[PDB]
Amino acid sequence: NNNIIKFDKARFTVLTEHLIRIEYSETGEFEERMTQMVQNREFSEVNFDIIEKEETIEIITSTVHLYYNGGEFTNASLFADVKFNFSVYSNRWYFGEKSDGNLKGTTRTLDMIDGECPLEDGIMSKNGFAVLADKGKVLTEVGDIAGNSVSTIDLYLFAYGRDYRQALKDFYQLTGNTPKLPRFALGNWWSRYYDYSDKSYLALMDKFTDKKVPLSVSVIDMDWHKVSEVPSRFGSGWTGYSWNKKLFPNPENFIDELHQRKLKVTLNDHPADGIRAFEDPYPQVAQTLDLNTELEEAAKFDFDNLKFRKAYFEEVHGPLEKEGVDFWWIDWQQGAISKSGVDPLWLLNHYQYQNAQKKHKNNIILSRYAGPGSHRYPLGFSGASVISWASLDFQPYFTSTASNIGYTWWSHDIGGHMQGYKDAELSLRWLQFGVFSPINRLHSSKSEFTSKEPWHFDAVIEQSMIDFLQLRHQLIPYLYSANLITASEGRALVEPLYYEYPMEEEAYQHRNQYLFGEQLMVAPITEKMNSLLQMGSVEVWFPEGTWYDFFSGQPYDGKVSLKVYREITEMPVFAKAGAIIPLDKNPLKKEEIPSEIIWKIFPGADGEYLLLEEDNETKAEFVNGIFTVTSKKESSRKHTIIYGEHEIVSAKRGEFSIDLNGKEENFDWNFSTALFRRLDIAEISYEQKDEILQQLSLIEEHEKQVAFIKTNENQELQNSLFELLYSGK
Amino acid sequence: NNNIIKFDKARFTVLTEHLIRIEYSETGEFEERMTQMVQNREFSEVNFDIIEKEETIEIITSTVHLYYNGGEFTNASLFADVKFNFSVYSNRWYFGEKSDGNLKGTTRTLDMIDGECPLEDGIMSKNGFAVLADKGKVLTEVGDIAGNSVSTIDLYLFAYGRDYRQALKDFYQLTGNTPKLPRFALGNWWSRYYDYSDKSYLALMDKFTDKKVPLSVSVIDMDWHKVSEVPSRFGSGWTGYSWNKKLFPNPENFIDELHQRKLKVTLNDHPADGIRAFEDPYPQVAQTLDLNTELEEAAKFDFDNLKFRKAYFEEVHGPLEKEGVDFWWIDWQQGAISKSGVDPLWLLNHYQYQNAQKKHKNNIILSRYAGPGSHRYPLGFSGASVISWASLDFQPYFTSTASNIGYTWWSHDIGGHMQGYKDAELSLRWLQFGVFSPINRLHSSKSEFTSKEPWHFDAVIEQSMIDFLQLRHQLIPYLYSANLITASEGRALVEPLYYEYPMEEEAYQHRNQYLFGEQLMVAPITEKMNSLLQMGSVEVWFPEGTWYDFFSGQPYDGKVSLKVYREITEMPVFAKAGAIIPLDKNPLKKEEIPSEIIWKIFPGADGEYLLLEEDNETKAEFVNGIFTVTSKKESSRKHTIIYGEHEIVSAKRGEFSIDLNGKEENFDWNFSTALFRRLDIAEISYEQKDEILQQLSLIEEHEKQVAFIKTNENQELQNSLFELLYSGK
Ligand SMILES: *[C@]1(O[C@@H]2[C@@H](O)[C@@H](O)O[C@H](CO)[C@H]2O)O[C@H](CO)[C@@H](O)[C@H](O[C@H]2O[C@H](CO)[C@@H](O)[C@H](O)[C@H]2O)[C@H]1O
Ligand SMILES: *[C@]1(O[C@@H]2[C@@H](O)[C@@H](O)O[C@H](CO)[C@H]2O)O[C@H](CO)[C@@H](O)[C@H](O[C@H]2O[C@H](CO)[C@@H](O)[C@H](O)[C@H]2O)[C@H]1O
Repeated sequence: NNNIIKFDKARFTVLTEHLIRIEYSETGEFEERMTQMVQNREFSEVNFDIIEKEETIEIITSTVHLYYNGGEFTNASLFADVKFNFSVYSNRWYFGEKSDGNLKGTTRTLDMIDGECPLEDGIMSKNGFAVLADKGKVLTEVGDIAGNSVSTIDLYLFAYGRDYRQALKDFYQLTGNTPKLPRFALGNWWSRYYDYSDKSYLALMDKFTDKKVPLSVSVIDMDWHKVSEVPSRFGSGWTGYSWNKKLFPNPENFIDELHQRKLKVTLNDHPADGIRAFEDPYPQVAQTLDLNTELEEAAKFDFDNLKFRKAYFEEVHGPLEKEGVDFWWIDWQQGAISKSGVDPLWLLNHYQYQNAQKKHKNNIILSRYAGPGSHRYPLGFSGASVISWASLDFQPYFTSTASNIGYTWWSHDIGGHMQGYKDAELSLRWLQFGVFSPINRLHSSKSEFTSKEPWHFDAVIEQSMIDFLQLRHQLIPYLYSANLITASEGRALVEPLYYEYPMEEEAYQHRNQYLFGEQLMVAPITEKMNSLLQMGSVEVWFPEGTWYDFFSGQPYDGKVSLKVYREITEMPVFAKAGAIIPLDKNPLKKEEIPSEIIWKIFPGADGEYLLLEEDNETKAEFVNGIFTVTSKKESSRKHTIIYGEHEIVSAKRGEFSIDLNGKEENFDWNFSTALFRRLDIAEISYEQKDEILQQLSLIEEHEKQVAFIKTNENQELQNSLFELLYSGK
Repeated sequence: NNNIIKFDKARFTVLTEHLIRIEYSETGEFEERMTQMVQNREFSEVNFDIIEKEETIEIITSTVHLYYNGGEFTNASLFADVKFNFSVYSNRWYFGEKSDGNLKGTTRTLDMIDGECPLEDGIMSKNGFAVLADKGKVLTEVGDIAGNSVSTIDLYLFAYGRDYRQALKDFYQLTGNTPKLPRFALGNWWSRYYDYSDKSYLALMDKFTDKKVPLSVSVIDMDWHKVSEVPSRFGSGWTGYSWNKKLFPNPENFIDELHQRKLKVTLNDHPADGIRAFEDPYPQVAQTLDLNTELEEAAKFDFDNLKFRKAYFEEVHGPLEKEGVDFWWIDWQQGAISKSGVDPLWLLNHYQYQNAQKKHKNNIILSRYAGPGSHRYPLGFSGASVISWASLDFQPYFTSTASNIGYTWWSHDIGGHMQGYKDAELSLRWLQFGVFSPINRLHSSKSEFTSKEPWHFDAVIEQSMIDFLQLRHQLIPYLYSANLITASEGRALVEPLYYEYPMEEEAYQHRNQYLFGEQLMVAPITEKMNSLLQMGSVEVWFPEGTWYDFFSGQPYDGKVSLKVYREITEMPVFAKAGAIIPLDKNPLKKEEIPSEIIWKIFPGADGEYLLLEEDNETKAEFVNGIFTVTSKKESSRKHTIIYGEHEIVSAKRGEFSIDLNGKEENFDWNFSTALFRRLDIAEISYEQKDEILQQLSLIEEHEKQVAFIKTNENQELQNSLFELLYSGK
């Protein structure tokens, strides 16, 4: 109440020094209930100043002057000056107007998108302020829609400057934290829009095992249910709740077989045509909803309706869950229309996520983005992207930017969904990105030609895809720990560079570069390789410090912007001196938590990593060359230590300390080996290869080696050779 | 009343199983009067089902579920599911929203359009439903504007699936059938924006006769009236009702001369500046309308005003009609503004078409499209197209698509109106299309360089244009019979392929291909010829069956999509085995109905043709090789029979039967002659011509002749040779 100020028909709540709620009420009553967006307005007390006159009020915090001159809210009556100098004259908010600087957020879907699409604003701005309008309905205490707010205007002014992480934390305090994901969500998912039988689906799952590809999730797409068998008088077979008995004669037994293989099972649900008279559950639903069965009255989709929702969860989903379905893929594409004015997609995500908690702890959905606050209902499902280099090139930027509206669990169709064109290299680059994305779900539309099975491709592509898919399971400990940090501390797994480096202009100029947890920096390659080099490339910004390629140990002295080149089988991922990354030593081994962890240490600085698990916390410390591992609880877990290049300790039990000061710090990576490899794969003249190898071996002074490559007629070859020289300086 | 259901403030009329009127009234009174669009709501009783509850109503027909949940009509309150599966999730109509699938209709005009323009929706959809909003004013019983409907929302839900012909028939039952055209409308029209005198206009008409070009209509454009002679204080000379006496010293005598030549006469009327004080009829109009003549008060155009309309028809048009003007070219381009909110173009077409019936039976106008229902006022006048290949390439698609809103008598300026560029081949291809279009009106803007006279061009173009212009008059019996079928059965002369072949995807992929009556399929060439081939081309979809080129007898086995090549003098027109096409044997002969008919029979199947005339019906039957001609009434008419290639019977009177089983079925058309001609005109190397002729003569097996042409370095030459091989298979 000390942090609440009324003036004329407005109410101002100073939630933090940098977050002010702004309300208008014609009725003099202001809204206390939660909304679709807002779950909590309880914040600790803060200091601020007021200048209140007859006709005007000014609220003053450490970061903003908010002015209200009375009357209806207009661009003239309600406005704010930030106490920052990030811009020369973009430091003022005017009610109902847009200002420059917004770093954007996300959008509902990538359905039908070939490359870039427009995004909605987020809460982050380079100029230090953003306004988030609450246009949603009020909730009841139990979380049903209650109707219109009595605050007919309800806004949140964010004035955090470039303290982006704190803005996001306080956003999560206002809108509710992201829930914890279950560990199974972080493994590889198999999905394909393909009319598998029980037999061919299990045969494929057993082929994954034979091929050494680990999976956590078995998606079954819409051909699980009747499609062509639906009489046309009912409409299409898009919506379905009845097994196709030719393909799945015993569904519970088939799901039992996936459960024996330690897979979680989800089915595609297209809800929009509801429960029509041909469906297996229709007799029960018709009885519950008092439908006219002799006129074959449909139970039309109506998620505003309590009785419909109950029948949907209990009598439609319920029997399928009893057969063993673990969680729901809500695949909604039929618009934003409802009686209530609430988006049916929001109603589905809110009510289905809540219903999923009844049968499994920390359960998920898979569904499209439903607006600010819908991060409460993971996972995000971006949908039917066009298969193209342009779509891949948009996706890292899309994924990191989404953290700016707190939606940090986007699952993209890895390799793209539909249409587009075949290029095995595009498929491989997309999988590299997916492995370093929130969720790694392989999926494809209905084409005989778009399977994401590694063995679809040639032996080189296949082996690389298998390697990356195994790496995803090696990363599950790191991902799961980051997941618990999202849930408990409001930190995104994927951060734009500018979260960590807000004052570095280069942190705003590398759209596809991101931080992946706290220990890794990713620069995916999203452009087709230069055939003369047989290598793809990306311009990488290296912050201040010593950086190592995560895979090769190639070093880079920051701060620098440097074009980096990789073969199609290799991905630019970097770790700082002192980085500690845990890996599952046994990624193929079915076990709910790893029996063995590899501690991968990057020499040259102190470091620390906290491994959060379901029932433990394990701290790895690297201080003055001493590596120490301690846990809250004891276990039989065996620890492996890799210090730079070399395995130091193999499968050691319990807590321990070891001195690595007397151990080889340097990786093997060396200029001459790397130079020989780049020249050898290049589709260039042998006389050019001979001369470059000879001259770069003979010329001793680094500045003269660089002068020699500066004369090369191949401009991209110059850049590739320059990367090696820079790493070898 | 059994087919009428009221619920809340709505009224639902089930007109057919597939056509439901949807009304809202705030006052509880619903509209029974006709509207600008709707002339008849009397339909035979149909069966349907209702589910009526406290708060909701569902109407169920064989093809649609219409739902209304009460309150104001919104996208949430009023919606419909079709009982079809043409799409996966585009089977629902939402009030006020657009869905995918609409096959489009037409637009007001092609004025100033170079190629394509956007079209309005029609009543046809690939997904099986369309909504046609009635936003017009109510009429009185006699057909004057009465003001606003009491049904403040008035919609027609069409749910015909892909039964397009039935949708159009029922549209014509709702909006009124197209009236019969007079036979004279179906012949060639001469028009040119050029300042002819009486003498030079008659000299040109006599030159047409000398050149063996038949004409039905003599258009006189705006230089008939005063133009430069109008004092500038009155504004421009665009509007005029006073003969230029230098050019037309005795108008009645000049119109008498056109009447002696068996021409119908129309004048251009630009109505928008009304009757100003310099006009010949102004003294009479001023007296009737009580104008201030000493202040030279204009009788401004006001078609909302009963007295203005009367003075316009009786005192302005009346004297010109007494001089012999047969019908009015209404040339309105001055906007959609009126006191009433009724488009002045609609007021002109409605009232002028009605007034034209006073002096001639089945009279016409010539005017732009005035919205749904304005098919009641033929003919359509598309206006000032840009002269270009792009404009020609749009026009067949434009013409057939218009049938989807029932506007089936579009008259285009043949050869294009204005601007654009000279290409004698474009002029010739445009005339080919015009001859197989609803109306063949040659017209051109004010340029010394754009006359459509055949003898404007070189001897090759001239002779081809004369041949096509004579063909149009040969087709008048077929056109006039189709005209009576439009008027009596609601079948368009020009149909998109998908009317006949709604389930064939290829019927939606050949935009410029159409059915022309029931016996002919047209694929106009609308792209400049390939100079290497000296031939133009179009990809033709041949439906199942045996097809013949109408002109050459070249055969084609359906179903196939095949690129076809024609010299600039030849047009792709096709007839099925069993086709019977009547032709006027004496197209140059002035006679109100043909004294001789050629029955052109395509061998290989049974067929039938009904020739409807002013005062007769003649049935031609081809059954098990027996051709029979019978008529309702006897006449002196002499019948000629052409069976494939050969004239069997010459000028035989009365009813008769003849056996053609013992007569040569095969056309002369042959691979070797056609191959020699294509190679001979081609601007390619003689060594290539020599080798193709030699190899295609020597190689006996059809598959190896195709393999030989597959090696040709000229890709289009491959396609041309492949067409011949396919026809010769
Ligand atoms: C894609 O699906 C279409 C189907 O609609 C149908 O036409 O069959 C086609 C194959 O011949 C198939 O390509 O396109 C639609 C329209 O854009 C999408 O809605 C589909 O994506 C969604 O549904 C899929 C099936 O459940 C699912 O795998 C996707 O993840 C969904 O986004 C798309 O596959
Ligand atoms: C064309 O007419 C213009 C005239 O407006 C005037 O400027 O003289 C020009 C020649 O030097 C002439 O080209 O352009 C206008 C504006 O777009 C159209 O309205 C004219 O078309 C209509 O009027 C014509 C004359 O009656 C008629 O032949 C057309 O059929 C009408 O559409 C167009 O000719």
